[PDB]
Formats: sequence, C-alpha cells, structure tokens
Amino acid sequence: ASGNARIGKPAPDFKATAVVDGAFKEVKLSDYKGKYVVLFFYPLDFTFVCPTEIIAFSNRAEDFRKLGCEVLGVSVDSQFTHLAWINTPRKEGGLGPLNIPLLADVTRRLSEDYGVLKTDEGIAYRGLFIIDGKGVLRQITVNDLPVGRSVDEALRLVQAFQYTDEHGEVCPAGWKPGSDTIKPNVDDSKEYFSKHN
Amino acid sequence: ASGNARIGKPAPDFKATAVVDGAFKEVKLSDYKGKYVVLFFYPLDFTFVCPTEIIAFSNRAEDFRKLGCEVLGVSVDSQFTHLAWINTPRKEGGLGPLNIPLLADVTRRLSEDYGVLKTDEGIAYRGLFIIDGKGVLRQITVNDLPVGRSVDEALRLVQAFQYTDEHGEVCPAGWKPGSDTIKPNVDDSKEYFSKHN
Amino acid sequence: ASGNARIGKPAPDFKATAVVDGAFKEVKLSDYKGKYVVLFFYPLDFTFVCPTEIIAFSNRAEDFRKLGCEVLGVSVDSQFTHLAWINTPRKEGGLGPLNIPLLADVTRRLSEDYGVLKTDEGIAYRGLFIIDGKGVLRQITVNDLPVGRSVDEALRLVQAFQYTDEHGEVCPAGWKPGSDTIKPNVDDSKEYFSKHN
Amino acid sequence: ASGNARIGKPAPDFKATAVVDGAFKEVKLSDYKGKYVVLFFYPLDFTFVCPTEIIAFSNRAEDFRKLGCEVLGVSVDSQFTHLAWINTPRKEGGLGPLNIPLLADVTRRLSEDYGVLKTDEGIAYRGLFIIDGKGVLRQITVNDLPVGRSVDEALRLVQAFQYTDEHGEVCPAGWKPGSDTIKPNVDDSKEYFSKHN
Amino acid sequence: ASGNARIGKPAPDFKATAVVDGAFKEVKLSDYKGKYVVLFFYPLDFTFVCPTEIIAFSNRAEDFRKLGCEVLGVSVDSQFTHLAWINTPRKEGGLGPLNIPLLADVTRRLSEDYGVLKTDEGIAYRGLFIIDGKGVLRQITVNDLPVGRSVDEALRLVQAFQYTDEHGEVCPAGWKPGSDTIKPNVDDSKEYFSKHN
Amino acid sequence: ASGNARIGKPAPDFKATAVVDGAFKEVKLSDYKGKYVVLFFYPLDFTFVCPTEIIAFSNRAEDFRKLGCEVLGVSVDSQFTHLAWINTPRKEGGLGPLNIPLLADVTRRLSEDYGVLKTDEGIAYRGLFIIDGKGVLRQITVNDLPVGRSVDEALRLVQAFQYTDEHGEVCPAGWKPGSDTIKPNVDDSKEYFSKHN
Amino acid sequence: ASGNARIGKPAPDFKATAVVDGAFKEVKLSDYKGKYVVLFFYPLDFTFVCPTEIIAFSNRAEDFRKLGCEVLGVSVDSQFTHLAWINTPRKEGGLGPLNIPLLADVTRRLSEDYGVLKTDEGIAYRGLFIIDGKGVLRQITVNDLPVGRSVDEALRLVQAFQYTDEHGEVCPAGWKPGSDTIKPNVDDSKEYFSKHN
Amino acid sequence: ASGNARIGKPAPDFKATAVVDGAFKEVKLSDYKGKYVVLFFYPLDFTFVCPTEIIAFSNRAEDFRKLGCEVLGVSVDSQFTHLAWINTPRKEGGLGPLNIPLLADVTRRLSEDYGVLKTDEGIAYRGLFIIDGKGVLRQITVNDLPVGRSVDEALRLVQAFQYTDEHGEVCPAGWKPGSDTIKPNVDDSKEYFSKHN
Amino acid sequence: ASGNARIGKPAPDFKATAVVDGAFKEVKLSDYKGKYVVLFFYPLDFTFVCPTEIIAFSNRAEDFRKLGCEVLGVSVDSQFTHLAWINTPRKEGGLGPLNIPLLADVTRRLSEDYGVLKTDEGIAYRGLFIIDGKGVLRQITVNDLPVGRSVDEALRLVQAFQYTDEHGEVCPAGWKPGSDTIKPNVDDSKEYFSKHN
Amino acid sequence: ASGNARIGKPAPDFKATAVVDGAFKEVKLSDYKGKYVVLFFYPLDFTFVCPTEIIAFSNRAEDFRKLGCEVLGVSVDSQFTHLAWINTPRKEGGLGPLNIPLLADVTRRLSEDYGVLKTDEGIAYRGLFIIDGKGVLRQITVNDLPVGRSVDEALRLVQAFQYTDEHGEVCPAGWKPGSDTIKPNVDDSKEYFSKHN
Repeated sequence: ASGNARIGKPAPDFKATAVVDGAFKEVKLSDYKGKYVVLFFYPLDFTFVCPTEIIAFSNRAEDFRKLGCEVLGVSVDSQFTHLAWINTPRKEGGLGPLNIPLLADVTRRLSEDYGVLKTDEGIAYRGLFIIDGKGVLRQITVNDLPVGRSVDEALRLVQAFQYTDEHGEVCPAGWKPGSDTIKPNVDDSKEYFSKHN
Repeated sequence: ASGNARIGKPAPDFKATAVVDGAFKEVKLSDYKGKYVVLFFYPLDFTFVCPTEIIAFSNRAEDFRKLGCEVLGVSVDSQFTHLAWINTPRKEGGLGPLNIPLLADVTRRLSEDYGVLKTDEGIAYRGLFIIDGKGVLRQITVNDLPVGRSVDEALRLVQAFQYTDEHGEVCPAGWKPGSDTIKPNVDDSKEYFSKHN
Repeated sequence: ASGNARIGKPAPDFKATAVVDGAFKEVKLSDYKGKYVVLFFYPLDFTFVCPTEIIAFSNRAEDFRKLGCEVLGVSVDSQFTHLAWINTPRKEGGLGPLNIPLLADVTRRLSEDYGVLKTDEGIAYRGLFIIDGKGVLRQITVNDLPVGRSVDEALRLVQAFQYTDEHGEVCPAGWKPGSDTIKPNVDDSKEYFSKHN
Repeated sequence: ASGNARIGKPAPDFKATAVVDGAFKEVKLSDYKGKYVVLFFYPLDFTFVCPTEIIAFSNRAEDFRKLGCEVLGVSVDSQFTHLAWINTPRKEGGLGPLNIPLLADVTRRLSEDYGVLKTDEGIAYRGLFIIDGKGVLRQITVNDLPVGRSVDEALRLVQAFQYTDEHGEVCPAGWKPGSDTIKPNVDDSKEYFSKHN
Repeated sequence: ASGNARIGKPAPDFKATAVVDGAFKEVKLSDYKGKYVVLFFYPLDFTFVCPTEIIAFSNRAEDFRKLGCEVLGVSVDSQFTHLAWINTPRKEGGLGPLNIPLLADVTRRLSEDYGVLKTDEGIAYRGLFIIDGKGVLRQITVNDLPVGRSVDEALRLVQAFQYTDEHGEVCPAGWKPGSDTIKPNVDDSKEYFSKHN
Repeated sequence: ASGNARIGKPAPDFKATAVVDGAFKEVKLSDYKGKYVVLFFYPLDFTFVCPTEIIAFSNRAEDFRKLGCEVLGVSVDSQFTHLAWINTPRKEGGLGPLNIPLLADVTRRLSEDYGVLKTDEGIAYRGLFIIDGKGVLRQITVNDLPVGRSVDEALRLVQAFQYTDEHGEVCPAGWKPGSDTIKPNVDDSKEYFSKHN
Repeated sequence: ASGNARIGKPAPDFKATAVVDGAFKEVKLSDYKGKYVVLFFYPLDFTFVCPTEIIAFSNRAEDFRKLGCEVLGVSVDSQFTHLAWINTPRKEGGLGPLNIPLLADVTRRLSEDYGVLKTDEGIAYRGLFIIDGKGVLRQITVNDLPVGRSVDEALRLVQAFQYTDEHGEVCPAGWKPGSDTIKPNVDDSKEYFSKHN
Repeated sequence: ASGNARIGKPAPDFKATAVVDGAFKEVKLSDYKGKYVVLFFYPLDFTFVCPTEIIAFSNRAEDFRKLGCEVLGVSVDSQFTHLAWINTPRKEGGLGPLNIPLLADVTRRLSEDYGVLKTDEGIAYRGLFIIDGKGVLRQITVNDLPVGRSVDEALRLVQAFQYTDEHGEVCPAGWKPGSDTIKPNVDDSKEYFSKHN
Repeated sequence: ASGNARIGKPAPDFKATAVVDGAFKEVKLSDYKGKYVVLFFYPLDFTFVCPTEIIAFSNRAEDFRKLGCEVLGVSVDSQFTHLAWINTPRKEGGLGPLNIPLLADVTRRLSEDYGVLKTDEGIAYRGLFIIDGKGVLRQITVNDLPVGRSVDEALRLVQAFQYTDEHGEVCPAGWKPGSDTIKPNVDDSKEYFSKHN
Repeated sequence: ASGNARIGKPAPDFKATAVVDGAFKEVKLSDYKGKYVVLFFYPLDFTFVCPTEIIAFSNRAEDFRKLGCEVLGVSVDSQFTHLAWINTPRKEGGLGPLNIPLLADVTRRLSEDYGVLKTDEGIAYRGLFIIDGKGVLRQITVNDLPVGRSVDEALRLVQAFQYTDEHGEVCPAGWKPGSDTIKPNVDDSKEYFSKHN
C-alpha cells in the first residue's frame, strides 16, 4: 500500500504520453493486459543515479520481454525533456537510444496515485512496482534518492511471481530459477522442510 | 509512503514484546539509535515462506551487525507462539534457535503504522523497512504473500545507504561494495559518465 | 450486552477458519441453527489457564452434544498456531487431540463483535456466550484473565435455558436437572414458596 | 464490558438508598474499599426467580463476609417496595428478614451504568459483577430473565480472584479452594503440565 | 404544557399494564373514547400522601363514573408491587381493595410523555390530567410531593368542563353545579355582570 | 414542568409594568422574597371568565396577605388596557378597583417563561403558580379557557404548602387547616393509618 | 424592505380578526385583490398619538375608498380591547364609532412579517404600508413612537402610485393630482425639463 | 426595519466622497453629531424623478439648516458622474449648481447598510432616513421607483421630531408647527382629547 | 486565472444593458457565438485614462470587425451615465459618438464574474479579455489604474489567436501578420529554428 | 486576480533554484526590492513558442536593466533541464547562452501562487507579471498556449508604470515615452482633452 497502490488489488490505472523509439506515443496500463509490467519511477531527467537505472533497465529489457514482461520508466519530466535526454550521448550523462518507453508524468497524477511523490520537491522517489498479467499489484520497492535499485532483483521477483502463479507453490527467501519451492499446506510442506534441514 | 511510514521522515516508532535469546523482552526503536535497522514483517508463524526468511536473516544476522545494522522480525503472532515455533525443530517446519529478535505485534499497531496489514486476513504482508542510525526511513520493500524476499539485496541496500551517508556520493543501479559511485553535481559526474559509457 | 452481543437478540453471526479433527474447516455460527452453542473466547495459545479450559470443555464435549449443544472455542491465534498447539502433547502444555472446533479470530472481528477484546493487548478476555437454537443470546460470562471458568456451570446454564424454553416455568437460583422450578404467576408460584419456606 | 462496566478498569461508581436491617441507609461503592463486592442486579420485587436469588445470597452472606466480600442486591424498585417485600414472609413469596443490603435504583442510573437495563421493560437483567478491593471489575455474569444464577459459582469466583491477587498464580478451569494452581510463566508452568497429564 | 401534554391538544397516548379488580390487564387511552378521564400520577407505592389520594379517588370512583368519567392512577412501580399494596390492609398503610385501575409505568414512558418525572429521583410528581371525551387535554394540576390534591376540586373541574362542552356558556371562578354562568359575547354577558355587582 | 417553570426549582424570575392602586408601577418576582406568591395568568382583558377570576382574587386578597402570600394577576394586555378595564364598573363587565397588582405581559416573556402561551392565539392559558418564600415553584394549575379556577383551592394549597414547610409533616388528600397530617417515615406514619382506618 | 416586506415584491399575506362597524370579522389580504391597501400599524390601544391617527384615517376613509383603496389599522391589542376603545367616546380619549377595520395582531405575526415590532416592548412601531391591487408592496413609512403620520401624505402617495400604474409616466417630487409628470425615457423627458426650468 | 438600519437604534455609520460646491470632499456621519440629518438615497444620476427630488431638496436646504438639520443626497454613482450631472443645466435634465452634498456610494456599502438596494438592478430605492443629533434613526420613508418623495413632509417630520425631543410631549397625526401636542400620560392627555372632540 | 474567468474554459456568460449607437439595447455573450470578442472593463465614466482607451477602441472598431471580432467596453456606471458621457464632446473629456457598445455593469456581476473588481472602491480594474468564436477565453490582460492598455497589442493578439486557430502553427514572441510561425512538433519545428538562428 | 496574485497588492512571494550565467543559484523576490521585475511563466522547456519568448527577453534584457527592471523566466521544469536546454544550440531548438535567470518550479508552487497552472497538463500558461520596486503587482498578462507575448509591449508597460510612479500623472491608451500624459483631476485634465479634439 502506497498512495492508491495496494498489494493484491488492481494496480492504479494510468495513461501517459511516452517516448517510444524516439517518437511520442500514448501508453496505458490496459495495453499490457496478459503481460507482467515493471513500472519504475525516478526523480529527474538529466541527473545522476537516474540515467544509470534507466540504462540498466534498457540493457535488460530483452530479458524481461522473454518472460512476457514489459518495463516502463516514468518521471515528472515532460516527453520533450525525455527526448532531449535520449538524444544526449551516454558519455555526456545522457541516455542515448533506449529499448523501453519513458513516460511523462507532468500532472504528477501517476506519482500521486502510486504514492511516491516527494512532496517538498515535487519529484518521485525511486519507486518500482511489479504488476501481473491480470493487472494486480504484487510488489512494491521504494528507495530514497541516493541509492539505485537492482535490475537483477526486479528480474528475480518477476520470475518468482510467475513461478508461483503457474505452479501453485511458494518461493522461499532468495529463490532463483532451479531453487526448491514449497507446497503451501501443512503436510506437503514437510517434503521441503525435511530436505533443507 | 506506507501507512505512517514515509521515506525521508522518522520511521514510525514501535515498542513490542519480543523473543530474544529464548526469553521475552521489550524491544523499541529508540534502542537502535546510532545503528541501522532492517525491520521485516511477515504474515504468520507456523507457515511456509515465513520460516525460510526468518532463518535466512538469523543465519546472516552477524553480517549485518558487523556493519552496525540490527535485524528485527515481526508478525501479529504472540511471543508465546513465537517461542513455541523457535522450540520446534527446523526439519518439522520450526525456526530452531534464532540470532535475531522476533517481535509480537498482537495489537496490530506496528503492522498498521507501517501500512502492511492485509485487512481481510489481519496478517502483515512481507514488508521490509530499512531505517538509518538517525531513525529515518530509507527503503521500503513489500512482497505479496507467495514470494520471499532476498537477504542479499537487504544487505546490498544497507551497505549502499551507509556508503552514501558517509561519502556524499550516490550509488548507481546495481552498486555493490567496491563499485564506482557518482558525485552528484553536473560537472563532477562527468567523470563517471565518460568512464562507464 | 457485550459489544454487539445483546441478550434476547440474535447473536452476532460469524465465520472463521477452525481446526476440526486436525484439519482446517470453515465454521459459521449460522451453521448451528437448531442447536444450542457455547461460544468461549480465550486470550492466547500456548499459555496457562487457557489449555486447562480448552481441555476441560473438550473432555466434556459429548455431555453438551447429548443435550443438542455444540461447544466452540476461539482466540485471536491463527489456525496454524492452533494446529501446532493441538500437535503438542498435554504433558508439555499442549492440547493434544481435541474434541471441539478451535476457531481462529486473526482479524479480531469476532472478538470485537462479542465485546471481549482487551484492547491494550489485542487479545480476548475469558468471555463465554450461551446461544439457543434460534441463534438468540441467552447468557454472558466474562472473567478477567487470571481465573478459569467452570464447565459444570456452563452445562448447568445450558440445561436451565433448555428447560425454561421447553416448560412454562422458571429456574430458581442454583437450579440443576431434578430441582424444583417455579410457575411464574402470582397464584401458581405459591406451590414453590410453600415448600421452600 | 457492560455499559460503562469494563473488566480490568474501575467499576462504575454508585450511590443509592438501600434497605439495611429493616431501615433505610445510603450505600456507596467507596464504602467497600479494601473489600471484594458481589453486586447483583435483578429485575423486579414481588416476582419469582428473584426472591430465590436474594434469599440464597442472604442465607450465604456470612460465607462471603468471612472472605472480606460484601454482597449487595439491586433492582429498580424503591426502598419502600423492598421494605414491604422484606416484611412479607418467605412462604408467601416474600423475602423475610435479610442479611444483605437491597439497593433501590429508582433513577435507573446503576442499571444504565452497568449496562443491564432491559430497555423495552425498564428493568435490569440478571447481571452480577465481582469487584475487588481496589474497586476494579473482575467478572461479569449476565443471565436472561428465566434462569437464576448460582451462589456457589459466585463464591468460587470470589475465592479464585482473591487467591490469584494474593499469590500471583492463576486458577485453572474449575478451580476450588485446595485445588492446584499454575505459575504463569513458561519456565515454572511446565511442572504443572507434566504432573497433571 | 407539560412534556408532550398540551392543553387544547390531544392528550399523549398511553398504554400500560394495570391492576384491575385484583388481576393484571392492559389499559390504553383509546379504550376511553367518548368518556372523560382523570389520569393521576403519584410518586411511589408504600408511601404516605400516596395511599390517601388513591383511596380518596377509589372511594369516590362512582361519582366520576356517573358523569361518564373514568379515574386512573399511575406510578412507576410495577403491577406486582401495586397488587402487593392492594393486598395490604389500609390500617397498615395499604390500599385494600380498589375501585380504580392502578397503572404501572416501569419504563417511565407515561411519566415522560406527561412531563411529570422528577428526574433526580425517577418518580412522578403529583400530576393530575383531565382529558375530555374527544381525547383532548383540558386541565393540568401538578403538586410538589408533600401536599395531596383534592378529589372535590377534580370533580368540580370535570363537571365544569362537561357543562361548558354541552351549553357553550363559560364557568366563572369557583363555579359549582347550580352556579351562574356567562354567555361569552359582549351583550349577553351583561345578564351576569349586572346581577353580581 | 411548564415552559421554564419546574416544580422544585426557582420560579422563572420576572419584571413587569403593572397597574397598582390605579397607577403604573414596576413589579418583580424578587420583590416578594420571604413571602408566598400566587401568580395567575389569564388570557384577555374585556372578556368573560377573566373578570370573575380577577375580582374573586382581589376581593379575597387579604385572605392571602394574612398568610404572608401576595397574589399577582397577569395577561398579555398592556397596562393602559388594564387601567381602562379597572376604570370600567363591574356591573358593565369591568374590574372596578382592585386590591392586587395586574401585570402587563406585552412582550409575552412571562407567558413564555411559564409555558402557558396558547401559541395560535398569542394569549395565556389559565395557569396559576404557587411560589414559596424561597422563590421555589411548588404547584402548577392550568385550565383550558372556558372554565375558571378556584380561589378556595388556591388558598387550601397555599395553607398546605406553608404547613408542610413549617411542621415537616405531609398533607393527605383534601387536607384543610385542622385536618390530620402524616409524619413521613414508615414507623411514625402508622399513627395516621391506624387512626383513619 | 422591512421584515418580510420588500418593495416591488408581493406584500406578506395576512389574516386577522378585526372590529368592523362594532362587530368581529375576519379580514385577509386576499379580500382586497384589485384594490389598493393602506395598512397602518400602531403601538397600543388606549394611548396618545394612536387615537389621533386612527381617527384621522377613519375620518378620511371614504376619500381612499373613492379611489379603490381600503385603509386598515392594526395593533397587537385584541379585538375585545379594540371594541372597548371604540366604545369609549373620542372626547375621553377613545375611538368612538369607526369607519375603518381595526385588526388584532395578538400573535404578533403581522408585526413580525412587516418588520415593525419594537422587540424590547412587544408593540408595533408606526409603520404604514401601501400595497397595490396586484398585492405588490409599493411604499414603506415608519415613524418612531412620539410622532404621528400624515393622512394627506398617504393619500398623495396612493394617488401617485395609481397614476404611474395607469399612465406609465413617473411622478416628480411633491406631485399632487393635476401636477405635471415625466415620460421616463431620455428623449421624451426633455419636454418636462425644458418647461420646468 | 431596513438592512442594519432600525428605528430607535443608532443609524448605521457611514463615510463617502461627496460633491460639495462643485468639488470633492469626504463626508462622514460623525461630522453631524449634534445635528439632525435627512439622508436620502436615490437610484440613478441622469434619470427622471431623480433630478426633481435632488433639486427640490437643494432649493429648500436652508429651511432645514435653520433647524440645525443637514440634508444629504446619495446614489451608487461616482463623484465624477455627480459632478458631470451638476455641470449639466436643469433645462437639459441636469442638476445645475447644488446647495446640498451629493454622496457617492460606489461600493454600495451605504445602500446595503440602510437596506435600500434593489438587488436585481444594483441601485438604491427611494429611501429617506431621519437621524437625530444623538445619531439615532427616527424615521424611515421608502418609495418604489416611479413616485417621488415630498420635501414638505420631510420638513414636517424633522420639525415634529425636534419638537418632541425638546418638550417631552407627543405629536398628533398631521401635526405642523403651531398645532397642539399631547402630554403622554392618562391624566394630562384629557385636556387635549376634550378640546379636539 | 480571474474570478470565474479561466483561460481554456468558456468565458463567464453575461447579459447587460448597453448604449449602442446612442440608444439602449441588451447585449449578451451568446449573441457573439462564431465571432471573437474583445471585452474590456474600465473603472469609471467621466475620468481620465478611460475616455482615451474607449476612444482608441472606438476609432479602431472596424479593424476588429473585419476579422469577425466585436469590441465591447464595460464599466459599473449606468447606461444613463454612459449616454451622458457619449453626449459630451471629446474636447471636454467626453466620448462623442461611439462605434462600439458600452455596457453598464450596475449590479457588478460582470466585474465579479471576470474577477476584476477593485473591492475597496467598487470599480473594475483595467481588465481586457479575448474570447474566441466557441466562447472560450484565450487571453487576459489586467492593468492597474494609472496605465492605459494598447489597442495595437489587442489587435495583434486577436490576429494571432485567429491564425493559430486556423493553421497547424503557433505564433512566436512578437508575431504579426506576415511573420514566421513554427509547426508545433519536434521534427517540423526545425524548419523555423534553423532559419532563425 | 490570479491565484494569490492581485493587482495593487504585494506580489505573491517566491523562492526558486534558477540557472544564472550557466550555474545554479537561489533566487527570491526580495532580492529585487527597489527594482521593477518582469516575471514570465512559460509551459515547457524543449518546446516551440517557448524558446522564442525566452530568447526575445534575453536579447532585450539590457533594455529592461537600463530602466532598473529585472526580467525572470520560470517553468515547472527542473534546473537540470534548464541547463541542458541552455546547453543546446539555438538552431536545434535550444536556448543558447542566456542573459536572464531561468527559474525552476518543480513543486508547482510558483505557478499555483500566480494562478497560472493549466491543471489538466500540469504546466504553466503564458503568465507575465510586472511587479514594482515596492513588491506590488501592477500588471497581469496571460496568454493561452499557442500565442507568444510581446517584449515590446512588456517594455512599454514597465516604462508607463515607472513614469506614472514618478510624475503622478496617468498614461493614456497606447502611450510610449514622449507621448502626452494626464494630470488626474477634473480641472487639470482639460488641457489634455482640448489639445486632442
């Protein structure tokens, strides 16, 4: 529970202008029905931790796409500012060409609905949200401004939520593909407990 | 923004009876002034994902303490249920002896203040909070019920927040001890961008 | 009148997950229409007075069932904690095999509806409620925490309310099956008064 | 919790004119500081269950007084009505000479404060309250109108509350003077459980 | 103007259990349509002025009944107390056999509706109400507790209101049957005024 | 219970211009401290029952003054209308000379405070109030318009209240100077009941 | 604008008992539809300026009626007081026979609706109101108590309003029948202005 | 009865820019302490009845000034419009040179305070107010728009109020200087009534 | 940003009496559907900056009319004052014959709806509003009192809004008919940017 | 009237991070005491009309500075975006080097305080505000998005307000330095009007 965002309930609906392959396009949550979505907010264009997180997610976008998961970034900056930043070379602090949409949240509606607006600055905190194929919010990750998130951890979480959805077993702490899972009932769970201890 | 918990503001205060070293004792946020705290809520004692997270954090508890970070677990279960679970062998689904405090939130006040109560069941979601030594909340991680968290990522985040506290530099996506950081100003950050791209 | 539970009015309905014969089952008050119900709340699993009350009601459960009365115990603990307690031998402070349903009130709504939640601890007081076959509350018994109730007195009261429901007479102080009763009108009551004085 | 009457809190204060040894006197709860009090409400003078409870408590009044416990009966009838009833022989449905005070709640303030007023009739339910020497409410017992209470059970409860106050042990289900008690801590209660099972 | 009672408006409707001819019976204002009603409230059974007023009205009940007027007495005492008082000899302060219904007002509804409750004692003041055959209130007489009313004045008033109802002349101060009346219009009233001065 | 007028509490204070011995004078309730007051309201000057009451009280003013009781009459009419009616011979339907003050309630404040206004006509009902020497209301008498009050009954009631104030005995129904009274306690009242029955 | 009386809006409806040629008659505003009404309030019957205004208006009533205007006087005094004053010779300060209805505003509804009550005394100020044949208020004249109005000015105003109603020209300051008027439009008004200056 | 203006209460205080002798000046009500004031509102400059009233008052200004009474005109028009109108010849509908201040009420505060705004047009009705030397409102005259006031009647009213102020006698209907007045008391007014009837 | 007036929303509707070609006519915003409107407020008739702005717009009225734009002036003065001002020669501070409507806002409703009232004076600030043919507000210009607006700038703005309405182009700073414009999209904007720098 | 912005009142205070001579600096309104300020909001960096207004004001900044007027631009974009745009060549749609401060309003506080936010897009309309040396708001110009403002007109207005401040004369419509002004009083304004007509 962050703003209108609640784990286990339909993620707050959104619609925004975004920069997609160097052009402007409308992006909305209902477009991703049947797909997982990683939605990540960041405070500001033309800053420091920011480009490193956007570039990391862009570099791994294909890994998420192989899981039927779309990655979307969003800040309060306009789509014109985003495009300027994509048109700035990475060596100069820019983003260069990107493989993920960058959404504009100029009214702050998306940030307010997801509960990540840092009100004394008017910018979003590093809030990352994982939404399943039914549009349900499954995970919330929010960091204060000085520390970047982990793309590997986001990937692990998407893999774990898909695993539990598809198999009806739960994922222990630190689960990664290949790791044992637990059948969530008193008697069937003893198979895990007896083997891991 | 989780219940009364807000990034960048004093973490909601808490006071509870906990099981510490096999005995009951009161634990409160003011006991940890000067140290980082990793407060992780979990839904129910005697369940499935739950013991795996608790044991993983207990097994790594000294790794956090060497950084001046204390790990505390909490559920709505009482201290008598917790002790009973601790006195249940790990191969039977128990916790065994533990190296971390296990707090009882029988009134649900801690769960309500941290905005993690799953209202229709009266149990906390998998909410993990990172609090600095000044008592300020720096990170929020909340997972839906079927998927466990990562102790490696909690440790990465505590390290990163401590690093930025002491150096005034910011940590890029994926940062781990030893990785490059950025100086957060337009001119000085050029050193990172030219090197990394 | 305790919370929403008022003598002479339908008892607050509920539904809960319970442990019944070692497995989980949904129990609803509205399921016992036609039978008397002794609903007894107790504060916490794995404590002291508590097992003695649960075991004493379990041991006498068939005496109540022979009268068409079902006994239900409830605490705020989960059904997993109840099962673990039932799985603990009586010699170790456990319940051992149980002959009555043990309900979980994890949301505290049953305790709040019956007005027995000790608010500052989040646990129920020792409140016992006698509900007739019409679902109507007939008796309220609430003890502070250090003192157990009496199963013999609960049985006496169920017998007395059944007797008065069935005959046109009222039950004097200390009535038990076979004791004299009184016909409640000025002239017919003299039969009783003539013999006791 | 009944009206303003809540377990573990100061019982609602009261003041009323009473019939005491055939004369009128004011009785107030503060008159009994340092003593236990059994306060029992009943619906109506010159009725049927009513005299059987009042006489049973008057006949056993010394059994309570030997323990430092005073018994007080109360109904909405005036002290003039109570006195006419005391002046009516027991064989005629009267009370005869009485060994306990009979309080008149003509304003209905005591019934309302103790939450036992049966609103559609303006008479009190059969509510009995055990109050300790510090003025704290310890037990609530309320019967619907056709069934009398038990003087033996009230006496057992007073004894038990007094025993736990004095020794700091707790009273199992069905405890009676002479019965074993439990020390309420996880270490010292183990011997109780092992030796009784 | 007393509670809901207003001169010239329909008397407040009432319904109550009463002692009539030694037995219990329901009495309600609508039973008396077409008849005058003298409704007299009194504070308490088994007291001092009270029996003198009840007996005086009872003794003269047929005098009112010859005028088509019914007299009803009412207090907050129950019907069981009223019957006990009727069954007590007058020499001992009792009422003896009664020739008027004695209504019970245990909920205090009638006293509240007629505005005569002495709220600091919960008992009715000495309020007497004269209601005509149309069900309209014609007269209010309320005495403080230490002074009894006059049955002779109640009768004079009933006669006077019935006289003015039938003839349309008005009754001067002190009128009694046989006395001069006034034709209420400027010219016709001189008959009276010239004669008397 | 009349407007702000309540038996047993200080009568509503009042100040009014009155006609006193053919001249205008200010009269206030407070002026009568230490004496009884009979305050009688009447609907309208130049009407029919009205002069008969005013004349009846004026003719007998000394009967009340010898008792330390003042009589005051009041209507909503002005002092000029009162004076015109005093200056009209009695044989013509006038008041002639008077021995009591006749108050003007042109604002209707007195009539409102005593709760006797007939709202749809703006005139007072025939309300008479007996106020003692301490300023406390003791008796309320209100007649509908067509029937006059009784000076004899007002005098009987003044005598009675004075006797009960002085002797601390209570007056039975119909009491008149010389009648037996009752000592208001259970034992001493037997003297009256055995004497009169 | 006075109370509910607003110039240019429907005059507040009224209905009252009046004295008309020595008898009592109901008078209501709807009886004057199609006619002008001069409604004049005055403070009190049997006073000083008052008789002079009522007499001045009655003496000239036919001058108004010849124009289709009715004159009505009103005070808070009753119809009996009004008839007493009409029955008092003009030479003794009375009204003598009258040629205009005198309305009784005993409930004060008329004076309150017209906003003329001197609230500290309960009497109307000298407010005079001119209502046209459509029931619309056209003129408000209010004098403090010591100064009487002018019948000549009231007549002038009725004549001027009737003139403007019929001709759609406006009446200059001081206009009297026969005086020049102005066509209220810029061009046509020049005929008045050039000829008068 | 007008906005904040009420007879017998201090006239609403005011201040405004006025045109005085063809120049602008501040005028405030406190300037006239000790003097009578005739304050007349009018709807609009450059209209039809309006100039005729202003000119009538201006032409007679010295008749009022000789009595210690100042005449003030006011509309919602500005002082610039007032001066333009003053600078327009009377033959063309102007005012010509003026001998009384003309107050500008551009904020409409004066008109709202005196209750004369015709709210749907934003202009004042023809309201004239007579204020004495103590600043008390004594007279209210309000005409609908089509009919002008009377300067002669305004002068008669000022003379009458001043006469009554100085002599303590009251002015009959139609009084003019030289006319008889009445001493307002029952005995001293008889001479006036006998002489005039 | 002005009262009810918001850029991008329907301009506040209005209806007013105006002077049009020396005569009075009602003017309303709905008469101008399909045409631009320049609505300009000014503080007071017969003042200083004001005629210069009114005359400037009047002289240039056909420059706006040829674009399908109507110019409307408005002040709080009445239409009578407007016309008097139009009838005063320009040489004396007048407006002379005008070629644009001059609206009267005597109720102040237009000035309040457009948020231009200077409340402590009751006059409008120098607010000019440009409304398109759809009735939408496009431009707000408001000056403090000492400084006149610019007719040339109002015309340039009207031209620019009409230009951008009809072409897929926006107007740079300082644009006039014939000047360069920019196509508002990233790629197409380059024609302007490379041509101008 | 715009948000908190009101002509004649203190301009809404502001404080912001700006870009000044290619670096970040704190800018606040109080820094400009004694100087005129032209504050101009614009919707979005990296857009179309936007650069043309910022460049025009920048190119003419010394024209303003020579009058002691400072020009400041503001948008909701961050100072990092502003720097980036300044660092973009003009031929590619950038700002190039700038001679005026560019303020960031990322919380939207300035835009909301000046009432210029287009709420559905979260960007400021083209609002320009002229604040004098005393901090008072003198002028408001707001354009819808597609049309730029005029630096020539902005300069005319600053010049006009400074002149009126300094000479106490007023500036006619269309005034430019060298044009005739008006002494704002009825008599001295005549020289201006006689000369032009």
